[PDB]
Amino acid sequence: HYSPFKAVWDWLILLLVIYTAVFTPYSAAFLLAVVDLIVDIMFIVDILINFRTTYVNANEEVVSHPGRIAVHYFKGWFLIDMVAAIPLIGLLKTARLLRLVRVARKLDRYSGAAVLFLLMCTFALIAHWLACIWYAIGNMEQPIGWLHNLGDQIGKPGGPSIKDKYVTALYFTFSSLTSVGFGNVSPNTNSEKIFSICVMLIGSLMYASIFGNVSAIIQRL
Amino acid sequence: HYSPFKAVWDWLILLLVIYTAVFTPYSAAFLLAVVDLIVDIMFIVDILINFRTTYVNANEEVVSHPGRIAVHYFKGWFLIDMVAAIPLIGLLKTARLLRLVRVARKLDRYSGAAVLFLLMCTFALIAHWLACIWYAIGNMEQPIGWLHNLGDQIGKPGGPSIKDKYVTALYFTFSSLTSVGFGNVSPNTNSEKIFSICVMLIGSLMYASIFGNVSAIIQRL
Amino acid sequence: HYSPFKAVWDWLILLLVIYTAVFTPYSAAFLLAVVDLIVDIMFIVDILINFRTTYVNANEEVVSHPGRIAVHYFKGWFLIDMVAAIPLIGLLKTARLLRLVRVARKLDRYSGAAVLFLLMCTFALIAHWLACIWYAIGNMEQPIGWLHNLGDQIGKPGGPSIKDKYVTALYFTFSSLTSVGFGNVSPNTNSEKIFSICVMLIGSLMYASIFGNVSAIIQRL
Amino acid sequence: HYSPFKAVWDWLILLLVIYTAVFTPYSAAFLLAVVDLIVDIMFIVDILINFRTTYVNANEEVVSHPGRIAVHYFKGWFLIDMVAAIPLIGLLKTARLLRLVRVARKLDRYSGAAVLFLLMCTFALIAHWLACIWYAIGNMEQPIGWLHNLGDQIGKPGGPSIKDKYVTALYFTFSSLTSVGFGNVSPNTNSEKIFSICVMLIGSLMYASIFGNVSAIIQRL
Ligand SMILES: [K+]
Ligand SMILES: [K+]
Repeated sequence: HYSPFKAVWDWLILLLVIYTAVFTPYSAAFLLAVVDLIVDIMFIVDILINFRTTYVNANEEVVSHPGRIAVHYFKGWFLIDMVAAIPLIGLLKTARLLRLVRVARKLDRYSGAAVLFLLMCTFALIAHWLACIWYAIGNMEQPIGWLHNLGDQIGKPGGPSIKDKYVTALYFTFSSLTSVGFGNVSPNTNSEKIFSICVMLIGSLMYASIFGNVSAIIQRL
Repeated sequence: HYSPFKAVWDWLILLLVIYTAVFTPYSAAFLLAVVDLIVDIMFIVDILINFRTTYVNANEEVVSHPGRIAVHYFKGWFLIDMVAAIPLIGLLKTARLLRLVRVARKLDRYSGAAVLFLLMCTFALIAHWLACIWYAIGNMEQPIGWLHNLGDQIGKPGGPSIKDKYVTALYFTFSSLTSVGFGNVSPNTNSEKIFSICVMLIGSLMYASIFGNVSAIIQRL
Repeated sequence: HYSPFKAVWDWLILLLVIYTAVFTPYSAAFLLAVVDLIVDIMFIVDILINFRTTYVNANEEVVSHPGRIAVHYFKGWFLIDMVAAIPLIGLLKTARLLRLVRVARKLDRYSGAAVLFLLMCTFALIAHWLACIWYAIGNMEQPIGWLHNLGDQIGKPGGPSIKDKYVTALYFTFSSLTSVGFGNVSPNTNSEKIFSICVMLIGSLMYASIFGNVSAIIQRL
Repeated sequence: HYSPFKAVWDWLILLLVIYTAVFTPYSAAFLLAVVDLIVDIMFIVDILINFRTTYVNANEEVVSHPGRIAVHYFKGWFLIDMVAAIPLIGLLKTARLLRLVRVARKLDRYSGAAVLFLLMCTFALIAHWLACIWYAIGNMEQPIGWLHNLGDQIGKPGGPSIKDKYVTALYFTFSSLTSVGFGNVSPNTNSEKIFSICVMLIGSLMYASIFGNVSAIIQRL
């Protein structure tokens, strides 16, 4: 768990965890090109590595005869990892998001020089998820909305391009998160306004917290 | 005052104090369904408990013969509690708001794990009260306003639904409090603009103070 | 300089200094009702008190024979105080603003319980002065502007009421200072936009500084 | 390197470095009056001074026979300084921006009384560069945009004045940087919106960092 190979491959599993975290909601809510397997099987490769690797107990160091820790990993958590590593409504691919638990246990690797990028990227991930939810709402809530008005802000009532309908949603989520509100996008229906209240509260929370933290990092530097 | 029964029932009296604080202004300014008695009488139950409970003096511990502290509670404060616990213009139900004093004396119970939720909920309560005031103003100031323009933002000039006319007011109060100002709602008349100056000042005060406090809590964690 | 009479009268001279500071620019830029003399002569009363009062030197305590300190006050600063206390273009009444120097020397009186109100009131004074400047600009810059558009936001192209044309300017200055920008007021001409850049910079400076200070006060409490 | 002449002339080279940093992008992206030479040759004057001046080694003090440090300056960095000091597409004048490196090595001169102005001026420089980029985008992205709409906000579809088309861009960059968003300017096309996301992130970063720093300076004072 501390070899150069283990270290670099763990950095790589974080990289591909970021990859899946940013590419599963996108194609899960926007698209209803063969790079899937190289990571869907890399995760079970990681599972087997977790089987064969070395580990430290509550006070026991790394031990030989590597069979004692497999049932221990299964007793700690393996079912969630397994259902993560499993390929009409095939929406269950969203369970792949459980790969986030992967970066919950190994934070001793990354916990100043990297935390800044990590905070900016988690802000970006939060923005991505909220833009995904906003697009889901603006597409589901049909019998006037915001997509109707985007259809006139850009002269494409048919249907605007998907790059446009995603970049605008990301723009709006950054607007509401960073408390600017340019006004070209404006929640107008009732579910929109309730989501806007929710996102304003979540902004006042997270935009304040992570940026107090980044100011603390700057001061520590 | 320190039994498990006393503790849980005090948490419950805080819960129902939040209940009344959030449900009296609402139906007091928006509505001019039998859950009233179960708390209006629970408050006088609490009064009798305050009579029969045990208490500590300036330096004296809890004493037997529980009759010495009743007149002492009456000398400290009982008239406000009594007029709180009392059922043309029956607007006097707003005096029920005095139940807030109930959570003024027992803050040693709640003063980190709960203070975060308490701060978010007091921000929500402030938002609720200011949205109530805004609705009162937008309904009273008649001979052009903001409700007139909401009648066109949502295609309902008659009268919009009460859920709509409340969710928009809460949306606007969160907007002005968190300094975003999406622009779909816009104070346009003179009393509106004076209220907007007042709320901008109260925002610059409270939005700054409570969030400095929440950043301090996060740092302490 | 330390009697109860001196103390209360100094608090009163601060009160009337606030009075003149908030009522000279207003009627100096908006109005081109006999309460003027009671303070214009109270200032020279204060001058005579400064003559007759007691004072402490660099190391010398209060001395008898009160004639040694008059020429000393005249050597320190008396000409500015005199030209302050003096009644076609009589715009020179703006020199009365020099009464602010009066509260520059006596800050040891007020320097926590009062500093909060003092900071809120100096924010209000800054808002007042900037709204005065904004009204001066919107009235002078004539050959499309913002007053033209206010004439349609409120159905009064003639001329809107002075209370309206002042409350809107104060609203806009609070907007730009507290970084909300509701959008009902919008700088559109070139001098307007240059003033807006200036006020945005002055906001980013002062709104940040005074509110860091008020957070520090809250933390000290 | 520590004479009064050296000190004042170094302050002057910082002044003219600010001059070139603020006047090269402007005329490099807006203008496609003989004050150029007096500084373009002053920079190579500075080069010769760096040749002839005195310097301190890792531990060696200033030494006589001033020929040992010339090749050392050439080994440290001279090619970038030389290509800085060198006069169809003559866009290579943007390489003059490398004069910023000049104020990278001599920060021990300026590192409280001056840092405030320096921070305000670097915020102004960032605003200038971003307004330059915004103008470049709004002029290049042709086959609806923001300049089209400015052509109606100010009644000049032809072409608006260059002072107007620059003061508006600086206004918008201050808006997006200080998180106000008055709404008179509104990104509407796709490249505009992507730039807006980028600038909102860069705002949330720098507007927070430099103003935490200015609050720290105020507290230190
Ligand atoms: K804002
Ligand atoms: K805004």
